[PDB]
Formats: sequence, C-alpha cells, structure tokens
Amino acid sequence: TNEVLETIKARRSVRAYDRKQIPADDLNAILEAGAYAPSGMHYETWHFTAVCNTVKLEELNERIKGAFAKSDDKHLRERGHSETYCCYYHAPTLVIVSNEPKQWWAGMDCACAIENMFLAATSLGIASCWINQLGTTCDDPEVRAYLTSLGVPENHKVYGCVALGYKAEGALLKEKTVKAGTITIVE
Amino acid sequence: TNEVLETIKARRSVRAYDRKQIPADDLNAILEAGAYAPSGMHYETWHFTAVCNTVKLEELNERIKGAFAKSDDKHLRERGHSETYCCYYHAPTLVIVSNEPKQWWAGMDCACAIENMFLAATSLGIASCWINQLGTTCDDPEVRAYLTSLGVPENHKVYGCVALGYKAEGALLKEKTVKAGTITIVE
Ligand SMILES: Cc1cc2nc3c(=O)[nH]c(=O)nc-3n(C[C@H](O)[C@H](O)[C@H](O)COP(=O)(O)O)c2cc1C
Ligand SMILES: Cc1cc2nc3c(=O)[nH]c(=O)nc-3n(C[C@H](O)[C@H](O)[C@H](O)COP(=O)(O)O)c2cc1C
Repeated sequence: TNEVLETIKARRSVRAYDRKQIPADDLNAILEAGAYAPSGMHYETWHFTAVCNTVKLEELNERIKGAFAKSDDKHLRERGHSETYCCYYHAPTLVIVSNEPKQWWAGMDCACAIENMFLAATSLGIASCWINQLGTTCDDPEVRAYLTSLGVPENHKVYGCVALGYKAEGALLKEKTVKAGTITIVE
Repeated sequence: TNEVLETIKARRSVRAYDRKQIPADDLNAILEAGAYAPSGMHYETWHFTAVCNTVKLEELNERIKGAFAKSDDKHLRERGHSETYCCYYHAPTLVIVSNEPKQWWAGMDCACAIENMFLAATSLGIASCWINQLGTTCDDPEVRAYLTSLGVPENHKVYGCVALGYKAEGALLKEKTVKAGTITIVE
C-alpha cells in the first residue's frame, strides 16, 4: 500500500454535508487535479464551472426539478414535484464538468477529470459525490439558460458534476466492499 | 500539496516501454484500484481483463489492424496495413476495460476505473497509457472472437484499455502544462 492506493479505496460518495464552505486553496487544488486529467488527443476542450453560491445552486436545482416535472418517468416527476429534493445534497460547492460533444469519448474525458477531483478532495478531507442530474436536463431551455448564465459554454453538454463539502457531523457510510469476479488475468 | 495531488500532476501518458513485466502484486493493486472506482447505481457491471501475455497482445493487435484495414479513414487504413503499428506500444500488460452498454454512462464508469488504475500505477513507478483502439473495433467479428477467447464478456463493449509497464530507458516526456481558462469559479 501507499497514500494514493489508500485514498483510492477510501473515496466514497457522500450525500449529507455540513454547511461550511470549503477553503479557496482546497477548491483550487481540486480543480487543478481535474485539469491534469488525461484527455483524448490532449484536446482539453472541457470546462469546469465551480458554483459556490448557495442561492444559485438552489435556483439551478429548481430548474432541474422543472425539467423533471416535464418527464414521464415516475421517479423523475416525483423529484420534479418535490419540495425537498436536492440533487446535490445541499453541498456548499458543485463543480459542473462540461465538454463539447464532438468526440465520442467526450464524457470519458470528463469522468477522468471528475475522478481526479474526487481523489484530490478525499486527500484533503473533503467529501464528494457524482451528481448526474444535468446530463439529461442540460438542454432543457430553462436549465440551459441557467447554465449559460453561470458560464457553462453553450456548445457543451454536461457529462457530470462534483458535489464538494465536509461530511455532515454523524453521517455514517455503509462499509464498502467490491464485487468479486470483475477481474480476469490472462498470464 | 500532498502525495495524491503530486501523483495526479505526475501521471503521464507513456508510449515507450521496457520489456520487463510488472510484478504480480503491483498488477493486483492497480486492478483493485480500478475496482474501487465509483459506478453509476453501484452496478459494478464492468470487467477488467488484464492481458499479460506478449503473444496474445500481438495477436489482438493484428486483429485490430485487420479491422482498421477494412476502414475508409486514411489514417486507419495506414495502421491496418502497417508492419510496425502497435496500438499498445509494446507494453508488457494491457488491461481491457469493458462494460455492458445498457446505461448511457457506461463509458464513464470505465473511465473512472481507468483513471484510478493510472494513478495507482504512477504511485508504484509503473508507466501507463490510455489505449482507445478497441472502442470502434471491438465488434469487428475477428476482434470480437479474440476478445471472447480472452474472457471479455460477449455483451460488453470495450470503453478503454490501460497499457502498463516500465518507461523505456531514456524515453523523455514533453514537459506538461495545462490550458489556462478551463476553470470558472462562481462565488
Ligand atoms: C457515472 C456515475 C453517475 C453517478 N451519479 C450519481 C448521482 O447522480 N447521484 C448520486 O448520489 N450518486 C451518483 N453516483 C455515485 C454512485 O452511486 C457511487 O459511486 C456508488 O454507489 C458506489 O459508492 P462509492 O462511491 O461510495 O464507492 C454516480 C456514479 C457514477 C460513476
Ligand atoms: C478518452 C481518451 C482516449 C485516449 N486514447 C489514446 C490512445 O488511444 N492512444 C494514446 O497513445 N493515448 C491516448 N490517450 C492519452 C492522451 O493522448 C493523453 O492523455 C494526452 O495527450 C495528455 O497527456 P498526458 O496523459 O501525459 O497528460 C487518450 C486519453 C483519453 C482520456
């Protein structure tokens, strides 16, 4: 083992957050870690829009709910008509990770960046979670108008988001185990 | 800074490899790191097929060339008719990372796993590179027959591969810099 290997195993998806905002230096380190992810052809066409403002996060969540309210999926209409659903779990920071959809691997660039950010965050004692609700909603007219106002490029799609914060006091995680049999070694 | 942050910045794509195979314990640590990646809904539907046999790697590369020889893309026909092209750069190990294509985020699961593996490898002094040539070729009949024989599930597509090895003696990398302006912070 080593610190990297242990941080990789220790990374978890956290869905309950303290109100305290993370420090600017930590946010910069986490975003830089995403920036250093591999990208196809070294295109670096991604954008990372770190939203740290509680009012704007709440407004964006309302727009996402509004998009869901338009859906036929029962689970999605239920979110859309909820008075409590918050896709980012009241994390104080959400990083919207977007890319142009030109290359077929566009989302994999983003996932690499996102995984770096999770690991960077874990190494700094900062909880994180993948927030996926902008993938299918980013082209809803009201959601898109909101994203544009935040600085997400209009020609980008949103491939994933990163919630960041401190784990809520007394929030306990399920013990992690992984599926045996995902690995084949051919000698 | 910390070891995780530094390992993240230090990770590079390496395309020249020594002949020495990596140690079994390192390979297991790297694969475990992939296994601990986040996956949508915790489905863990991915498979990791670590191919450590030079003969089989060469045969697989021939099949990939054969698929490319069928293409119209000039760059791909050139690879297909090459006597020297090797998509995995003669790395002693290639990990084929596959998933069922049921969910739209299938490839992002794989990219998360792959990024963990890169970082795990870097932390152990093991060079790595994303090898993308099975994404568009995995359903070619001869390539697919080969993948099946290696143990890649027949219902999976290949979203990315990881070359692993030691960097060739005297192989020098271009200094890494990242694009300024990919980050927007909204306070
Ligand atoms: C592509 C993808 C999308 C995900 N989307 C969400 C999501 O929108 N909301 C959420 O709470 N967790 C999301 N997750 C987190 C997974 O549920 C989590 O990784 C899985 O349950 C394993 O738990 P762990 O991260 O603690 O290892 C997503 C993960 C992946 C990789
Ligand atoms: C989705 C994706 C696909 C890639 N495919 C290949 C490839 O097939 N062959 C290769 O040599 N490098 C591949 N790369 C590596 C990129 O070229 C590399 O990440 C980029 O040039 C930045 O260099 P660095 O990894 O040293 O930071 C791929 C990277 C990404 C994320």
